[PDB]
Amino acid sequence: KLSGGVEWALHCCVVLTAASRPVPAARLAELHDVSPSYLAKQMQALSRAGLVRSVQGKTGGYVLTRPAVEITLLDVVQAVDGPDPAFVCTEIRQRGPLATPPEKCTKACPIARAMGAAEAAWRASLAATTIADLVATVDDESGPDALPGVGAWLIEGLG
Amino acid sequence: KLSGGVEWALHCCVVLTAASRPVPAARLAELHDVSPSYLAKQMQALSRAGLVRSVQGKTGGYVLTRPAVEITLLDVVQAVDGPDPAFVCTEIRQRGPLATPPEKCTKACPIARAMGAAEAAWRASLAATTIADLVATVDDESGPDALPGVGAWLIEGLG
DNA sequence: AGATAATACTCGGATAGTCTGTGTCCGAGTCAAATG
DNA sequence: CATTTGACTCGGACACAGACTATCCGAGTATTATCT
Ligand code: FES
Ligand code: FES
Repeated sequence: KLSGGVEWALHCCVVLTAASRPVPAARLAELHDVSPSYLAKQMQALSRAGLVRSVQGKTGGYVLTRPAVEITLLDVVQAVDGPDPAFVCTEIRQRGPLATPPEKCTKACPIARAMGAAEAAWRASLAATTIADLVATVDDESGPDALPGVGAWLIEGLG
Repeated sequence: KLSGGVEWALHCCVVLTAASRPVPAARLAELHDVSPSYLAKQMQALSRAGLVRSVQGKTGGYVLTRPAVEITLLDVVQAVDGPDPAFVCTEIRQRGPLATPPEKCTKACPIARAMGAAEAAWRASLAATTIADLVATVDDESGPDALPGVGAWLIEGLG
């Protein structure tokens, strides 16, 4: 099972695409009724991964670092939910009475290999789609004036 | 992160191929030095999915009910860790001041879409592989006499 | 007008509460045997 | 050969943990209003 908060961060990435100004955490927190503190924690988890930049001062907030096309889903999932792979091999082939010697274990145990390859196919099929593809499909479906309209609501009265 | 106990159950899928007689959890527990109780819990979790049969009595144990070829890795992982998906959409687009109305909510959020497509590819890479590929690769690499040999060790003194 | 110091707003990590695993346990049920 | 015992099996119920969730107050900077 994976973290729920990832959606919170990802639904912030999508809205920030249409935001030309710096936006403070608390604003987004109210933008979808979430613990302002814990969204701010998620933003810290993104600032650590150098995905977003955190400007200080009166006109402070969070801003996208690189263009929307170059940010893949994989980068987000790896940054937030935890970079560690999902399945881990406890190496039980080297435990018990019939422990395979260190001479016949030149290859990885086919179970581990298959599961790893599956996880790789997961994260690859995830990485193929970017945030730009999503913003293009949302301005295709939910109208091209909705997302700029939200981007305009976020910047209402900064100082 | 995924449940550790998944590996414990999946390494047993191979041994049942070589077990002609009923084999109880405790024997497998020593077969890879693991919690006899906690492996047994995972075995019960798998028995509930109706993959293997658990027979009680003196010469009782766990046996494969249906052929090894029709049991994919997908069936095992979903049985043990839980069939519920890892990622969960709480529908945050209908909460807060800028809640997407219940009229623009005909289709599933494109984020869910991408995450689905990724997990689907994951589960597809799980379903493609069977137990026949596992027993074939272990008889290909660690010799075709290893699997019958361990299957025979399991049956050493079933009284 | 320009320099300066008060100011007000915002990141950042350090801090408690709660929730699904993780490990363990003993009882109900069952078959095989030992026995008259 | 029927029966009693016996001991061995799984099944679900019981504590412990690391981790996710939610939250606080301290560090840093552009606004800004004043003072010369
Ligand atoms: S030793 Fe862990 S997958 Fe085989
Ligand atoms: S509202 Fe949940 S994935 Fe977009």
